Amino acid sequence: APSFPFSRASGPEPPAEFAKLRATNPVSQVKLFDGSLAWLVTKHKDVCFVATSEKLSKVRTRQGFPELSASGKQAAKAKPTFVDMDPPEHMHQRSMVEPTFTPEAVKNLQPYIQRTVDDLLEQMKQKGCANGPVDLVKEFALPVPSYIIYTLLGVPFNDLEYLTQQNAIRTNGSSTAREASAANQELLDYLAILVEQRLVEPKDDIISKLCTEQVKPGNIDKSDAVQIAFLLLVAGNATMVNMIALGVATLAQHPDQLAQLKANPSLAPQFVEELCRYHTASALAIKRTAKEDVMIGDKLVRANEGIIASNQSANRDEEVFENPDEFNMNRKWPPQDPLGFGFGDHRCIAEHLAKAELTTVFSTLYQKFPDLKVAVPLGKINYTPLNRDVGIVDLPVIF
Ligand code: HEM
Repeated sequence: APSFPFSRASGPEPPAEFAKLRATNPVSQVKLFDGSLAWLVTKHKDVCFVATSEKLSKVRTRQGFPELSASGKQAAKAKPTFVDMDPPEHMHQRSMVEPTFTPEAVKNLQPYIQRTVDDLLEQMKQKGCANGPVDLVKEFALPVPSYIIYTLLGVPFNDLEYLTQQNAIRTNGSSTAREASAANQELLDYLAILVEQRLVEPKDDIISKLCTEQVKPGNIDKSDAVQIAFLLLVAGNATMVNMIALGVATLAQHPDQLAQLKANPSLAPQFVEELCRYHTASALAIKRTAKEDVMIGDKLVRANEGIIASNQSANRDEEVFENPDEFNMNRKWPPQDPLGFGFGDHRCIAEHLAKAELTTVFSTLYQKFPDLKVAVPLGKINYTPLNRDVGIVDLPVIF
């Protein structure tokens, strides 16, 4: 059994194994870092089954849960938030924070999202690139989602830049473990203080809603509110940063489609849909353990065996998406959902917010900067390490 996670085939490409497995052995065994074996599911239909089957569990203290690193094994010891819960606990806690992320709420947020993107683009304009390229990640891709989610949680404007840097340190590939865990403690300590404050004078933010509607009535306590706030911050932020940078790089690689977007900004939604299919930047979140024996394809998965469902592989499934390895914002979409945000009950709570941010970015960026160019040869783009989720570490641009 091959070791898993697989390495990406190159900078922007998925692991090459997935295409072979889809064709010859779609439900197969892989070897995890601790020697244990898990089942790997690669076809769109089977990923959807894994994501919805009531016979499978996300509870991480169940025998066989497929942890992919040693830190995940110890993170499994902590008290769980709703990301690691089964029904009915899952929606009991998820419903406490879902109101901010509904399509209606995200529609109401659109002026603020547009203003945030406009402000940061104008700052980058004023900085200029008269002395060399600027890093689009540091200058724009990182603060756009960070400022938004921090503002939704309740962080005051003056604290945004420091906390944005701390969160980036958490996941930066060149941070030592000491730097990353210090940054992590920094975020937890700040959130605990913000919870104490909003308990005393609530404002109009997510943390205040939790304090008023759940902590004070006693449905959760203040340490749960901290954990839920932290999850909403760290679950999707680095992914958003990567999707923004990957979109710019992808457009630089497909000049004809960038030209269409420049001439019709209203194609931004369709570009975003294809971006989230093609670049599946969170590919290791759909993990389960079997509560009972379960059959998937021609394989029997025994109770207490672990399953990993690759939504990355499913988004390249030739049986669902015609020419899946071509980037084509003008593709015709089949009835089946792309799985960039997962599927079923656990499907990304922030799907609508994430798409609205991405759509705002790509309907605006090239109207503001019509001559935006990646400043290094496209073959020299600094992608994340091949053993990680696809992403871009830095992206020098001129404009
Ligand atoms: C392009 C950006 C993003 C992508 C591609 C993405 C992708 C995903 C995926 C694949 C999952 C697993 C869903 C499943 O188990 O079926 C997920 C879950 C989740 N994501 Fe996102 N995400 C993004 C942005 C965000 C943001 C901005 C936030 C928070 C504000 C967020 C918070 C969460 C949470 C809390 C979950 C757990 C949902 C649950 O188990 O109920 N994500 N996301």
